[PDB]
Amino acid sequence: WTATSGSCKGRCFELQEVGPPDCRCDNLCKSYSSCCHDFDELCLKTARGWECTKDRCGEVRNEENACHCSEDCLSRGDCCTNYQVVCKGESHWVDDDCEEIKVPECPAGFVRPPLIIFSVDGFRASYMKKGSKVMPNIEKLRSCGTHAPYMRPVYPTKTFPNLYTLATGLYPESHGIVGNSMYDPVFDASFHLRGREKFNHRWWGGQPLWITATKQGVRAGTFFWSVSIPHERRILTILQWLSLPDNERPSVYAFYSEQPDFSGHKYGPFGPEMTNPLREIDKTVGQLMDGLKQLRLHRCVNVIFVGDHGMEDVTCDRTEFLSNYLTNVDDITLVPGTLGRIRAKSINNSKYDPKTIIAALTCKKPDQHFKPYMKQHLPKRLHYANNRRIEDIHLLVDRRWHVARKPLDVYKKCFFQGDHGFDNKVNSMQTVFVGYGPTFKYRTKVPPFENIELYNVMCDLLGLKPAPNNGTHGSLNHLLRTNTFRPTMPDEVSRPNYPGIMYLQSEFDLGCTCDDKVENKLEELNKRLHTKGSTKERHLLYGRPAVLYRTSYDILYHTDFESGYSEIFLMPLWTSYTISKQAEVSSIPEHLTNCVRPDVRVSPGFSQNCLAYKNDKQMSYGFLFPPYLSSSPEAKYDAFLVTNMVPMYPAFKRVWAYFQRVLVKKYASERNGVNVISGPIFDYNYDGLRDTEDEIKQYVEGSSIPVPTHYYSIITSCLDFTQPADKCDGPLSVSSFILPHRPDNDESCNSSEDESKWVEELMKMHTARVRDIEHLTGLDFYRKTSRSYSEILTLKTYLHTYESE
Ligand SMILES: *[C@@H]1O[C@H](CO)[C@@H](O[C@@H]2O[C@H](CO)[C@@H](O[C@@H]3O[C@H](CO[C@H]4O[C@H](CO)[C@@H](O)[C@H](O[C@H]5O[C@H](CO)[C@@H](O)[C@H](O)[C@@H]5O[C@H]5O[C@H](CO)[C@@H](O)[C@H](O)[C@@H]5O)[C@@H]4O)[C@@H](O)[C@H](O[C@H]4O[C@H](CO)[C@@H](O)[C@H](O)[C@@H]4O[C@H]4O[C@H](CO)[C@@H](O)[C@H](O)[C@@H]4O)[C@@H]3O)[C@H](O)[C@H]2NC(C)=O)[C@H](O)[C@H]1NC(C)=O
Ligand SMILES: COc1ncccc1-c1cc(Cl)c(C)cc1OCc1n[nH]c(=O)n1C
Ligand SMILES: [Ca+2]
Ligand SMILES: [Cl-]
Ligand code: NA
Ligand code: NA
Ligand SMILES: [Zn+2]
Repeated sequence: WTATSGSCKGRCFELQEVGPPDCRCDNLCKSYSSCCHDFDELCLKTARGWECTKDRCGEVRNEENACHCSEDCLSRGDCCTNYQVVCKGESHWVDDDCEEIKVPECPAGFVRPPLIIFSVDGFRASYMKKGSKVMPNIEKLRSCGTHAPYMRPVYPTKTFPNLYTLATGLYPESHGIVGNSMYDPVFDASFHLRGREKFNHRWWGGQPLWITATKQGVRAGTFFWSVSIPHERRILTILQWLSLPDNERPSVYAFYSEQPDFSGHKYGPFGPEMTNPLREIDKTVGQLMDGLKQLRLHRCVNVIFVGDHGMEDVTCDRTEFLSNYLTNVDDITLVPGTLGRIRAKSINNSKYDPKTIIAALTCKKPDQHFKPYMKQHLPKRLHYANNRRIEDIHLLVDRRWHVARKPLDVYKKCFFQGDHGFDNKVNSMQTVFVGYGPTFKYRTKVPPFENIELYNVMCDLLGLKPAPNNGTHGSLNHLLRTNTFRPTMPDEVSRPNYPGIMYLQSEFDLGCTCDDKVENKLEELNKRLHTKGSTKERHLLYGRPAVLYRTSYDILYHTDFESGYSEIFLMPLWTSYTISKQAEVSSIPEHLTNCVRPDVRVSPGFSQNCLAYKNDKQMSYGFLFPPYLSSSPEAKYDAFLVTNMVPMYPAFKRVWAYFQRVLVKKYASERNGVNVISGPIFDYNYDGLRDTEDEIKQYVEGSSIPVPTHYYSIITSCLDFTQPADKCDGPLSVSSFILPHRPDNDESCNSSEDESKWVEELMKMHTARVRDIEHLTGLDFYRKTSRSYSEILTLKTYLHTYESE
């Protein structure tokens, strides 16, 4: 109950929310049924519209009007935004030349440039070029300021997950808003876009920007606008707050538009009907910039123009139905549309079986337009698993499609022509970023980046210390003219051992054999130097990775490769090798087919053993440095060391062998040499972070050899591919992957074919950032380069997407 008969006189859009059952005059009151009786009359004035006209200039103040053209309006801070244009012969901001903003030019009393976040729903990245003729204000921001060709959203590419990621710097699995709809079984409560539970604070984790600012003594305006407040009134309210006294005035503000998303759903991303919502958004931008210019703030405020996600063509006839696959459709609940999430209709049914649901959905029709996953098997780049609100069973839906439970669900709800929510690497889901102001660079283009990075930068723009988040702070320093954050490299926690020859062959009883006793001063001194690190400058181009946790490991040098060997996990944590453009692929010789050789630098007690693999009928093994790429018949023996072996399901070895035998050489030819770092990942609790030894759920049968959940590779070369990877003077180029270590290839519907028709497709799906691998391994790469650390941070956040242009 709200005693809604107090008054909003003098309180309109008050910044603090007052205590119930007293009535509220803040923006949110509309959303909560809680506004005072006179809110509309006082706070949502509309008389005479939003623009000054020649006849209103100098008019007698009339407090009924939406905005004012009276002589006193500037000092009252409540002029219509085109006041100076219509009445004082001023130009619109969009008609002025741009001029570099080298320093903030702010009114007396401003302690820091304010930040205004102008957020637009469904603003697909290509609108910037395609709609440029109808968006002159936006185009001036973009061309004069700092812009990316696009910004990558988070998955699922829906409004609530993305805006709350913008606010917090966190992945949806960590902030808790994992979809536009949700069930939380600890709460036993549901979350819906329309409705009231969504306002309960227990949905919303992390620490959003407005809370970060408030805790650190910086005041914040409204971020969440009640839907029925018109855009013009949102703009005027921001401008009025900017005229408050210094002690009362917020330093951070947000505007939000539900367009162009609302129209895109109805008409498709490029429907002829889309031109008008883009003109209208541009007009709102012009209103803000004219308002800033009147307040003399237009060379003082930093403005961020940002989208939450794009928009794809999607119609009702592109709907797959679970009822075409499942006979038990009534025992399940599906969250439908551009992704699928499945759980049991009833937790009292112990015959509900996730395993047979998945199998019933897997490669069942020849052009099937979605793919089922246990959430832990989703591409690690999605970071979409470590939350009780994400259902164990997930469906990744093809772009342009929907999934629904039953046909009745689609027609008892064709209306829509657009939708979004798909995989965040899809081109149509990409959105926009422009930064304009004294703290941003002038006429500068930056490479695409992920929206999880913006929270750090907004904190930098406001002099705030960010709460812990998933951005990599410093990776966006190149956007900024000043206020950069000067990150330092994390310190190494464990230093390596450098073991020499310490064991005789007969001390090993690992059940391994190798046909290797096949018998010189020229090349006995030569191979001693190789074991000592003579070729390490070739194979370890960017320094050794730092180990950032406490552990016991050895560095092992070889002619063709260097590794960091873990005495705890009995395998390398990383293996580094460089393949030049000229390098040759050879085969594994016959007499060496099943060869595994004890490593006399490493004790039997810290080694894997072959018997375990023999005994384990499901588990085979592979090698981190591929024998196929050995530099000489004699160097090839190093590749069969027991210290280069890792456990691999036979199904996975099909993938790995193809990568090693074909793809590495292909990349080396195309990129002019590559450096490769490969290794295992253990993420049994699917949190995106390295497992400790006591978290491992699977071992090679009868042994202490832990089984990786994934295998990674980081492939680095020169960005200027006229220089070979091992002799690169300038910026680097990288691509990486984190391949799931699975006992079948059910994920790949064409796997019964030759690896050349499916393997590279699978690796592309599992593309990764170097940063994703760092989290999963506790390693820190690129420690010794000639590049600035900010540049290296940007390189480590790069994702190679395999989308076209
Ligand atoms: C992306 O960035 C984020 C932020 O940096 C990273 O997430 C952090 O990960 C840390 C490690 O996993 C984690 O640290 C833990 O904190 C626990 C205290 O947690 C509360 O307080 C924080 C801080 O204010 C708060 O943010 C948390 O909020 C979570 O919980 C509620 C749900 O109830 C949500 O509203 C909210 O959205 C958020 O949920 C998310 O995180 C939790 C994990 O905390 C997940 O379970 C959810 O699915 C969701 O994603 C909390 O309210 C603390 O309890 C932990 O301590 C244990 O582990 C330490 C190791 O130091 C051990 O020594 C201790 O003994 C302790 O173990 C004891 O408890 C165990 C579990 O009950 C028990 O098994 C043992 O036997 C012991 O008795 C731990 O330090 C931190 O909370 C999150 N922060 C956030 C915001 O998510 C994330 O890792 C990054 N991702 C990537 C890929 O890099
Ligand atoms: C789902 O976003 C939110 N949820 C809860 C708190 C705040 C935000 C939020 C956060 C940011 Cl960073 C921005 C830039 C806009 C936001 O909300 C805008 C909004 N107003 N009205 C409406 O419907 N939306 C989505
Ligand atoms: Ca883990
Ligand atoms: Cl959703
Ligand atoms: Na075996
Ligand atoms: Na298959
Ligand atoms: Zn939408």
